[PDB]
Amino acid sequence: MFFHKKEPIHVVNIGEANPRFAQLLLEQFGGATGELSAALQYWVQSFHVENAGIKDMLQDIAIEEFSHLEMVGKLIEAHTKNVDQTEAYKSTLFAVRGMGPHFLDSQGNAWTASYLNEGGDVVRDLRANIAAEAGARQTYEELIKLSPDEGTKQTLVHLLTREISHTQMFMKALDSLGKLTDPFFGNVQPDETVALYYNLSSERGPWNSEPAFKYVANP
Amino acid sequence: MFFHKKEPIHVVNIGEANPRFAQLLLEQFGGATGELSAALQYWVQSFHVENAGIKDMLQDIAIEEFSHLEMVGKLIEAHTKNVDQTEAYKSTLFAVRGMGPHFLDSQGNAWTASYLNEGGDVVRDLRANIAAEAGARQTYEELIKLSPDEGTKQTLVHLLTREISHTQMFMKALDSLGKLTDPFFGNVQPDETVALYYNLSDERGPWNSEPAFKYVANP
Amino acid sequence: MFFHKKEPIHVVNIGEANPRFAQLLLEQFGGATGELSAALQYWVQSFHVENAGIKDMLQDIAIEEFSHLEMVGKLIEAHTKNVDQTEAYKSTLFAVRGMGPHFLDSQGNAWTASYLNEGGDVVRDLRANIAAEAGARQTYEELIKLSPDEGTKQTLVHLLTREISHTQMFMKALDSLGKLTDPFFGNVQPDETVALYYNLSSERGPWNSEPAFKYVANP
Amino acid sequence: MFFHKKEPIHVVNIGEANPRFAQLLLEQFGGATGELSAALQYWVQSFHVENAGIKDMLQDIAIEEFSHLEMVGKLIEAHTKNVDQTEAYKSTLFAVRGMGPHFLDSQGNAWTASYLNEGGDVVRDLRANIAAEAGARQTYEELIKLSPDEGTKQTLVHLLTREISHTQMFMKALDSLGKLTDPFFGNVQPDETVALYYNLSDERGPWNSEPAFKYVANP
Amino acid sequence: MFFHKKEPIHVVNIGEANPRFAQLLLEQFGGATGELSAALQYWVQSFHVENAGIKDMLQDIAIEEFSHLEMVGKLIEAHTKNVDQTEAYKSTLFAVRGMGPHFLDSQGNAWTASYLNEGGDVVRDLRANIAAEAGARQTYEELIKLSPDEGTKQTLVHLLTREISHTQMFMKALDSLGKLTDPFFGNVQPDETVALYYNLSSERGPWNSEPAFKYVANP
Amino acid sequence: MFFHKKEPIHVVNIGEANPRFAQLLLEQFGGATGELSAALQYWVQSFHVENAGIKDMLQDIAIEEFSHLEMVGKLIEAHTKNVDQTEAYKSTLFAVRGMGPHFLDSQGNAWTASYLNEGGDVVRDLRANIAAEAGARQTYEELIKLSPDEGTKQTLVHLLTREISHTQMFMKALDSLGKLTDPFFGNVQPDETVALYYNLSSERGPWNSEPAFKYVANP
Ligand SMILES: [Ca+2]
Ligand SMILES: [Ca+2]
Ligand SMILES: [Ca+2]
Ligand SMILES: [Ca+2]
Ligand SMILES: [Ca+2]
Ligand SMILES: [Ca+2]
Ligand SMILES: [Ca+2]
Ligand SMILES: [Ca+2]
Ligand SMILES: [Ca+2]
Ligand SMILES: [Ca+2]
Ligand SMILES: [Mn+2]
Ligand SMILES: [Mn+2]
Ligand SMILES: [Mn+2]
Ligand SMILES: [Mn+2]
Ligand SMILES: [Mn+2]
Ligand SMILES: [Mn+2]
Ligand SMILES: [Mn+2]
Ligand SMILES: [Mn+2]
Ligand SMILES: [Mn+2]
Ligand SMILES: [Mn+2]
Ligand SMILES: [Mn+2]
Ligand SMILES: [Mn+2]
Repeated sequence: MFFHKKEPIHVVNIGEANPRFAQLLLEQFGGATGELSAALQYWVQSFHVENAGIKDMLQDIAIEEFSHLEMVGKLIEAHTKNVDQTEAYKSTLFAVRGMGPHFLDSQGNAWTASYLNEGGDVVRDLRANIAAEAGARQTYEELIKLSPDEGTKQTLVHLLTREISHTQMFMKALDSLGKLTDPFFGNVQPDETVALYYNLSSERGPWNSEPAFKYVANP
Repeated sequence: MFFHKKEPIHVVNIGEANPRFAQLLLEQFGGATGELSAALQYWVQSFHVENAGIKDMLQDIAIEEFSHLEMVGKLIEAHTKNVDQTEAYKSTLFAVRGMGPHFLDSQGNAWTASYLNEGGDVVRDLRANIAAEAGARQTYEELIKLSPDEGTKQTLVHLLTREISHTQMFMKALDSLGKLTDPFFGNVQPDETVALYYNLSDERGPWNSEPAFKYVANP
Repeated sequence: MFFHKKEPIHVVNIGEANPRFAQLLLEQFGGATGELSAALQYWVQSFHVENAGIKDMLQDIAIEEFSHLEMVGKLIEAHTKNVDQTEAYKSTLFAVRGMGPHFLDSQGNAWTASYLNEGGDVVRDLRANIAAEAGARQTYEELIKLSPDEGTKQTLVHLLTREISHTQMFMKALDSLGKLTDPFFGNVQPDETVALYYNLSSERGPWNSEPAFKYVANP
Repeated sequence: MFFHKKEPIHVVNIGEANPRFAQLLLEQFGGATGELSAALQYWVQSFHVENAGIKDMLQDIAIEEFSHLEMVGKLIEAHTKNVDQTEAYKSTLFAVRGMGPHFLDSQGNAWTASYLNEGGDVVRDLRANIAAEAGARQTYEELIKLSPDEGTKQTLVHLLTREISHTQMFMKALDSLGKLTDPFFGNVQPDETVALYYNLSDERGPWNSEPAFKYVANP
Repeated sequence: MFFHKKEPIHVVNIGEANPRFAQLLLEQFGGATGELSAALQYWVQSFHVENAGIKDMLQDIAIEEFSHLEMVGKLIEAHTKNVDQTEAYKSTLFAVRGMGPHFLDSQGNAWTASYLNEGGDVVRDLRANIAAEAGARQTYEELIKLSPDEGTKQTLVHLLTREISHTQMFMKALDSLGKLTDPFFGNVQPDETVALYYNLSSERGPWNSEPAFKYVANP
Repeated sequence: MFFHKKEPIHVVNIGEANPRFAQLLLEQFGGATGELSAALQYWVQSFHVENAGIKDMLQDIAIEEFSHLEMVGKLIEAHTKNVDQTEAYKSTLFAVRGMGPHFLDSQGNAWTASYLNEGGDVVRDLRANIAAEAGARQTYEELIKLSPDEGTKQTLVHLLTREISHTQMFMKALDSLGKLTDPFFGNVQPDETVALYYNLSSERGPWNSEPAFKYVANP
């Protein structure tokens, strides 16, 4: 059951409204690595996660992401607030889509559920969640490097922080299953070619050397 | 440059043609967790990966996935050959689209680059590659349990096996950077709320408690 | 700020699990007229709705829809629970996508934000919300006509009920603005052709007759 | 059958060519609230609307929208003619896509039938048509305020005017069924929780209180 | 301007309703090779084709494609009407989407303008149209071989026949420009490699023999 | 099987980085007329083309299209590397998506298999390919006229030239089947209306004159 308290976790604080940046910020509202993606991925996973311990974790983190989503939407509201007659505004998608957040990315691409990565075994879900957090932190860094003022930059820092936090949670959820560094899961046992490496593009490293792999220099 | 030799990795060996299974098999041709996704994700990453070692690894694997894509395509061609009058065939999308593989999934959804997860830091790429590898293994397991004949099963088992192989390659690469189990990456320093968990939805675990998290029961 | 209490408003109650129907039910999870659509439309609208009275209404209804979304996801979980070896299951998308809800419709189409209808003046938002409720109720009726058991049929009846409720709320939100039956809004005054009707496909009614319109039988 | 005569409704009268505005104008050619959406939504409804009167109305309007689509297309052709060397033109999608209209929106998003809202009950269709009409009017207003010359503005004003006209036609049709202000439609009888409001997020209103709703302050 | 008389190019007649065939038939309505693709592509091209003769031809053909679209819709309508309770109907997407045509294909994929090939040069446009025609005729043939009855079969045969006609029109247009059998077009001068053929996959034919090509047997 | 050597068809050389041109260049990478469309379309066709000669030709060409794709990627890479701080770069989608090519077009649209035209008959396939080639050459020309420097211009000229080459290959293949100038193909016999031309829009040409057509001046 969903409840809602109106004010956000952190609080809206920006400088002069920056509509051009607000459009870049849509990437974390309606974009692939955005907050809607995280919130919906971890939540839809929880429905088929049998272990109550991890199902709870997914739901806690998911609900937090709904609050991050709320926050980003407020930054976008403020950065497109009372500036609809400026020329900076007129060069943004907000000029035709209206002020405020919209569930699209910075390129105007509507949010798709193809952004999501979930299903089957919990190992896939957790590994997909780790990847989604990596994408999230990445986009948050690029936006911080482009942030208009300081109040924005630090709200984005807090968000970027929580994704590093979440990354740990998922990493520890896997560790409890002993599947953190163990590449194998599922029920299908591998054949004899499992430790082979094919040099199909022609460099050496631990990914193609002993004791981990039998390197095949020329197929 | 690309080069192609006509012989596949493993020759196609199927029982009687099963066009309904052929449609399910499209999940690995034009599906989200499919071979085109793997091939394109790793290859597009190689254009912005600086480490010459890791870049080469991404290309080696990507080229293999193209060859996996070929095998999946040959399986689908075989299970839809000379059967366009059976009622099984007429209940598939192959009846209107034509025999052989197409870049759709099992639900007829056209492949979309929205499936891909890539960009920026190599830590993200490798983590995205590990997640992608999981979903590929998962989908392959489901197809294995639904396989129509033993020859088809073995070909799918080998394909699944290579995803296990690829997972290890990606882990060893991520581990060689010391970032396989280290949640932090990037340039943005974390703040004060890093090691805090919020009970926004009581099940507990290492993701939730000491020594890595301070539990907040009621926010 | 989002909070979550684990158990749903109503309670899971079905008969024998029906995976084929569960797929039809995805229409209200990840479909156009589904619960995610309503929840996200009314919520993203609230960010640019200036009137606090209506902004609150949108948020109340939106949060309720998140709980409807939770409910439908539980029906789908139950109707795909412990049936993964039946042949009914094997003919569904769940066979390859895994058990449990997924943010796609009954046709396997991923949820898109193009489903959403919002922006600009509150009159558009409310009229779009009325339309979204009409679509919602429609799909709920078709599913009720196809429901497997009685416990399902009545959970769907309660959902269909609340959408008729919501329809009223929006209809009364417009009435408070005096824009319920008044076709005009915005700031652009119409020209002289506003009351014309062009017979471009060649029947009469109030939509093309006096006193409302000047009918043009032949352009 | 369809018939086309080469002369548009209003001849194109623009100032100097403005290719940047031409891109914004694509919102009414290949955009969500655009003329193709209106034309196709109303037309596809006519195939399942039983009432011979309403069905004819949908076709009359749909054919007009096709003619509106033509005018928008002519506007876009005019504002992108013989200017492919100006730097304004080179900053638009017309530089790679070619001059003239294309079935994309102002962000380059290909038109998608996901824009359409239709199906089942005629009450839904008309309500979907009213909502669609609102978004069309809204987008037209924004384009009017951003128009490059007076001749372009007047053409857009007339187009906006017809959407006001169409809204009334749809209202009169919905009213003739007694369903313009009546929230109920369909065959499924409502249950016990029909007239109940939940304060899940205190602002009050006719949507929230007596005599139509029993307020639930804390669920 | 557009105009519409109510009877199709010719009477549509079917046997009993076959809703399962109607879903397949959606390919020619909201599918890639369907009538909407043909209509829109040729029409959108007319806005930038400078040859008044070829422009008119495109318009002539597009308007006929609209009439074909109406026919396909009416066939789909007839094959889905009054058969709600039948088990065949319940196995189709019409069960949840409603009776009659919808702008999607046989798989439930919403129609997208990405189906269209157009822009820039008339030679590109005309070649695209010949290709689109070939896809339409191909799809029609597959439907014809799946025909539920004879009345339907003869309608689809006529529609197929008209695509052959259009192909001849487009070829005559291409041939009037001298570009039907001459590959070169545009304003860019080719370099020294225009006659090279690379044997990158390992067969001979006119595509890699003298006089036309310098065959590179081993790159 | 697939194989990869590391150097392209020829050396890629540019001037200074022009990230704004690199975004335009994405059309030939992840765009509709791009190299991925060409590669995948011709390759996927090879799985169902029965003519061993034409099958091999399709494979030969597709593998070359892959090499072109690598080149386009490398051009995009060079034009986006080491220029993060520059204001031009910050105006591009690379600012949020990262340096280098991504499988999207100049508008940010993710690549989709809906760009592909294929299936059924080799004649349909070959005509589709001639059309795809025409789109590629057209796009290349627009990029060439927008070239940032001479090194880039000469690479795009070569790539354009190779499309002219492919067009000749596909034409020779079509001509070997006797279907280059003959519209008819497939297994369905046309009816009595194959030579009719309808003047539905109101010009004359070989597309509607004797000997080929019976012109219907007024339907
Ligand atoms: Ca290597
Ligand atoms: Ca489907
Ligand atoms: Ca908890
Ligand atoms: Ca009429
Ligand atoms: Ca864009
Ligand atoms: Ca409230
Ligand atoms: Ca789809
Ligand atoms: Ca060869
Ligand atoms: Ca898009
Ligand atoms: Ca004409
Ligand atoms: Mn977050
Ligand atoms: Mn997170
Ligand atoms: Mn693979
Ligand atoms: Mn793999
Ligand atoms: Mn609801
Ligand atoms: Mn509702
Ligand atoms: Mn209009
Ligand atoms: Mn209208
Ligand atoms: Mn046609
Ligand atoms: Mn045609
Ligand atoms: Mn090429
Ligand atoms: Mn080519």
